[PDB]
Amino acid sequence: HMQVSVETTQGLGRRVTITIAADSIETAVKSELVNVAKKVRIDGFRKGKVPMNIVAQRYGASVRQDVLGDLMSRNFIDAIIKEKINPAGAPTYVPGEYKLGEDFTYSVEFEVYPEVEL
Amino acid sequence: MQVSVETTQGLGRRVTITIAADSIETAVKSELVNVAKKVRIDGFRKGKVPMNIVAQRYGASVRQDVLGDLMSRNFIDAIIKEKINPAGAPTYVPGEYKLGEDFTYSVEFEVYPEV
Amino acid sequence: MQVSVETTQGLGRRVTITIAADSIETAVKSELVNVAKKVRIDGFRKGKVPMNIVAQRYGASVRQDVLGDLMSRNFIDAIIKEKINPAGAPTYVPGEYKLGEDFTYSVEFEVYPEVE
Repeated sequence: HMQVSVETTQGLGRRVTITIAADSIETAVKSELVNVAKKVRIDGFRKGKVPMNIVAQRYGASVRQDVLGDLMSRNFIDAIIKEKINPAGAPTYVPGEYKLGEDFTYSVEFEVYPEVEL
Repeated sequence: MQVSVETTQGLGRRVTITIAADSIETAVKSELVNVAKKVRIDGFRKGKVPMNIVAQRYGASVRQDVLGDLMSRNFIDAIIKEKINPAGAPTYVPGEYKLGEDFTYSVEFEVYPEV
Repeated sequence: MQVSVETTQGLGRRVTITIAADSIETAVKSELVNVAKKVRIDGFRKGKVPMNIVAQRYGASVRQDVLGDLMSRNFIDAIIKEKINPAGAPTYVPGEYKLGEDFTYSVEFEVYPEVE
């Protein structure tokens, strides 16, 4: 399951629209934050033992951004493999609005390769 | 409790206090949990809002309120232990706050004359 | 808790909140009861100091403590209900406090700009 929509725009053009579930995002942000916690040190303790509420407060927004970008990319690649879509050149990511704690939808626009003619 | 009491200057007095970082985190966590029970997020109903979300959005605000609450509570706990009390409005002189670190501050005020 | 939210200028916002007089009195009385439990002074065993003495000595400090606490909790409750998110740390602007009366104060801060 993923929630993917394919569209034909014009000519060799296509558009893939994907919605990432809020819980998938939260799970990703969670593990990324624990990895980031391993890198932070604060006088009062030894590196890596910083309280999660502190790491989330300070790095949550940046990490949430990183994760969104990463998930958009990974889900797109999985989508074209499953849908057997062959992009030509570099695709363009068209992100939707992101609402904290909610599902996230975006589109990816690109041209595909025409059938190899010999 | 780590308290320091300077004394005298025409009844004037100064109490410097240092709050444990852990004490700070416990208050913050409790407040954030309260917040997670009140926040409503569209499409989400499975229990309280995740803490990473709450800490990110409400962390700075909740932590500032918790620092003010603790400065006050600890000053009171301090004077109760030092068997003394202010005569006028106390002046809070905060030190630098460093995320996740012990916090130190001072409180200046006067006491009623005795013999 | 009466709440009024308004724009000042640009991303600046002001939330004005009024705290009921008895919400304050109830909180003050409760904290005074807990302070009495901790106090051992003026010849009395711990927790047995007459309330008139506890009030005369720590009433003012308790009042200050409770007001600050109520201002914070009421602000947070307010931004949650109004669904407005401060970009940084909020600035409190208290009104004048009249013992036994309602208390109105304002909180100023900026919101994040629209992503657009």
